Amino acid sequence: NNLGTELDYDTFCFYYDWYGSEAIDGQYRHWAHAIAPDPNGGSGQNPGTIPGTQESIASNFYPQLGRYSSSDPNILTKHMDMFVMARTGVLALTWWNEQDETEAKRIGLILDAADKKKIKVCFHLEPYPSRNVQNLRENIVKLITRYGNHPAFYRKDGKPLFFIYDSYLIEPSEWEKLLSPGGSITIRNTAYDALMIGLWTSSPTVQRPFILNAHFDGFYTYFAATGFTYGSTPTNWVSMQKWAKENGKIFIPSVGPGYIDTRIRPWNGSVIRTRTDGQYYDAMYRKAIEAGVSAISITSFNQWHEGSQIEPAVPYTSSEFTYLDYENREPDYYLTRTAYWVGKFRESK
Ligand SMILES: Cc1cc(=O)oc2cc(O[C@H]3O[C@H](CO)[C@@H](O)[C@H](O[C@H]4O[C@H](CO)[C@@H](O)[C@H](O)[C@@H]4O)[C@@H]3O)ccc12
Repeated sequence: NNLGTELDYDTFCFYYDWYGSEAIDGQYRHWAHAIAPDPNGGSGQNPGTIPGTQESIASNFYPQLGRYSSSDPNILTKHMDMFVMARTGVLALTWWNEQDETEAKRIGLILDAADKKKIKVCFHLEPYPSRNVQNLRENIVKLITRYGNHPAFYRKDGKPLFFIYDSYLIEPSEWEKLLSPGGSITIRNTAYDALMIGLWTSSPTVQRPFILNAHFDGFYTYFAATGFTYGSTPTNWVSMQKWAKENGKIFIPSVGPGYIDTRIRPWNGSVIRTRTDGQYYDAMYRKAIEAGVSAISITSFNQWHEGSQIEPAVPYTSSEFTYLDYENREPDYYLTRTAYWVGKFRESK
């Protein structure tokens, strides 16, 4: 079929599975959240907490689905239908290395739900305690062994793909051991080989030799807030793509619809990026496409604390907070606008 509605499997949408309810988790996990002290506010701060009540959740927006559980199979079905609406073929699942049965259950539920809609799943490997290339190898082996035969497990030209958040916190001399074909614990040419996509943060002077010396297959930028880093400044994307092409690397710029995290970081207003009825998202997505990249990542499906979510949000005013909402747009606007941009992306692939 050639309907212009099909999923795109070079479009990766960052997905968070850390939400709970008192009932599916024993607590409205993540809907309740600590408020961060101001790093420039001095000692003795008592910033308090957001209790995750109906009235007061840890977001500047309010989900259409309410204070949902990421383990609720009925929520997961709805989320996969939202991915289908957005045409986002790959769910890039945040992975925290919790090593508990509830994590294992949730990952299985997500894979199963995704497969029903032909969605694929890859892992976004977060920075967990004592993360290093040896335990990262062991965890890559574990993920590929546990999930690699699941029909929803993502592969690109036969290889799994991992996004590695905060990769720059591990020295290239360590990465080389894992990612050079000659590295002492290499995954190259093994059953556990994968496309490893590192987080490009700062200037090319630093990031170019890092990516080469660490033997990453590519890089992404994550941040939805334009100008937060060099990498998340879209005017740099043409140049970053040129360098990627010259060096055989895969650039997967990250685009998002806005940013606001001031419920949890009241002092962080400088990072706010207003949605302007979709114009911010449009501008950022257009820059990614114009850069001529082969793949795009979306920050985020549902990072509600960041205010970067494309998941449907609704107007809500409670006794505790007046939430932002999608304004003149309907709750599903960012899903349907994602589908629009996926179509434009596919037209120039
Ligand atoms: C200021 C700011 C701007 C922006 O564009 O994006 C972010 C993102 C932040 O962190 C989110 O994304 C990370 C990558 O997936 C993830 O590691 C973060 O979660 C972890 O850190 C937070 C504290 O920042 C912690 O509460 C959570 O339990 C994790 O340990 C988060 O999802 C932060 C700031 C931004």
